[PDB]
Amino acid sequence: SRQAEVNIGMVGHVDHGKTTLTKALTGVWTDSEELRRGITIKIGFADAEIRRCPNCGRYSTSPVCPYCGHETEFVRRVSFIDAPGHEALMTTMLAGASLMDGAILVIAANEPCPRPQTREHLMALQIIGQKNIIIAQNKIELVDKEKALENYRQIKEFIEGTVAENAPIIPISALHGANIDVLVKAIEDFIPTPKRDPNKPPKMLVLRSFDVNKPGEKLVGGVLGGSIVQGKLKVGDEIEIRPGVPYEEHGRIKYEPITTEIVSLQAGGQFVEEAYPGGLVGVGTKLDPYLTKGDLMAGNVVGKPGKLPPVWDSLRLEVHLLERVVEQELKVEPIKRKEVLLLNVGTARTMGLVTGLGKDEIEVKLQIPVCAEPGDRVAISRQIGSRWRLIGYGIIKE
Ligand SMILES: Nc1nc2c(ncn2[C@@H]2O[C@H](COP(=O)(O)OP(=O)(O)O)[C@@H](O)[C@H]2O)c(=O)[nH]1
Ligand SMILES: [Mg+2]
Ligand SMILES: [Zn+2]
Repeated sequence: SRQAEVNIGMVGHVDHGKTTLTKALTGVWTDSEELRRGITIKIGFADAEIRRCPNCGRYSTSPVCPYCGHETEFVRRVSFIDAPGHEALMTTMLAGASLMDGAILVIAANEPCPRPQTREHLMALQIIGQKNIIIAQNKIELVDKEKALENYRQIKEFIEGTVAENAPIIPISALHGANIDVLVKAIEDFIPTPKRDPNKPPKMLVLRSFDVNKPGEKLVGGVLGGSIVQGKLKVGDEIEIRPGVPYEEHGRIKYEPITTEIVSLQAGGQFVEEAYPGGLVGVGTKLDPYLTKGDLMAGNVVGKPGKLPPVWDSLRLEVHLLERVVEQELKVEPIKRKEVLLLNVGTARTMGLVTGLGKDEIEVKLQIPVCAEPGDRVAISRQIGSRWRLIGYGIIKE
């Protein structure tokens, strides 16, 4: 209903203005929000209600027109995905393209076009085939007219031949809220709500799981927080969760898919009877809180019984390594047998042991099983020194 209809990724080089623009659009100038941010994926969702003024016709994200003061009309709710660092957003796009319906590429007008990070974010969009792009030429008030036009030409040159070739370039000042109405209008024109088939099997990627019952009769079942990427969820629905609950058998860890029932659904800031793709959805269940407490189910996948992707203990991956540009160490060394990698697929995260090599392929034994479909994309990271670094992605093969 009134919940977010699309997730918009905020991309661009660090310091160019992604967070400032997100706050300008969501109207957040205070405050924490650090409770709906992912754990397996360093992601945060922030909703905004796009509205249009009947009087002057300009778009904004406020019930009160910033331009004439008139009350605006509701158009659509959207959600912006803004992440802390470069590495984070990159991993997020490669592992969960199903989480983004479009993207706003922020490029600071007072910076040398182009910079490595910007190049890598566009490379990520290219890989996942995300073409609903809008470019925000930020900090426009910091440059003169000549430099502004020149920067525009460089961006244009830069996007030619890419998934962003058809993107509009909108000059703005995210900090001062300049020309924001033109950008909001562009979100409606270039990031339309996709025509989704509401009857495809439902599938939600669990981002978080909690026990809402307070410190110290509403001993409420466990709650799952996540993204619906296909179909829809409805109160009363019977759902299965995979891989499920860990248990020990003969000294080793196994996982038992678990079935429960949806008792409540929160989306757009309120309880609803049905939830769909777009923004975060809080799923209240009948599960024993002890099972969801402390994000024990983060990374799991939710769907209707008998209609979930398979669970894998090991993966055969068609590997595509990145031609890395963002401290030297650009050259990505080939993956060797016995190497331990970090894999991200959907909202799931697990280390993996390379057990075999093939033509543009690797076999990997997973530390923690994952629920995914053949063909799904997996972000691959290698430990460089003391930190994990993204080096490419793999496609699950049977
Ligand atoms: N002058 C000016 N500074 C801006 C503008 N937009 C963002 N900034 C500033 O530039 C810095 C980087 O912005 P931030 O939003 O944190 O962007 P991020 O690092 O891409 O996510 C902050 O100090 C902002 O206040 C703008 O339009 N004009
Ligand atoms: Mg930021
Ligand atoms: Zn108005």
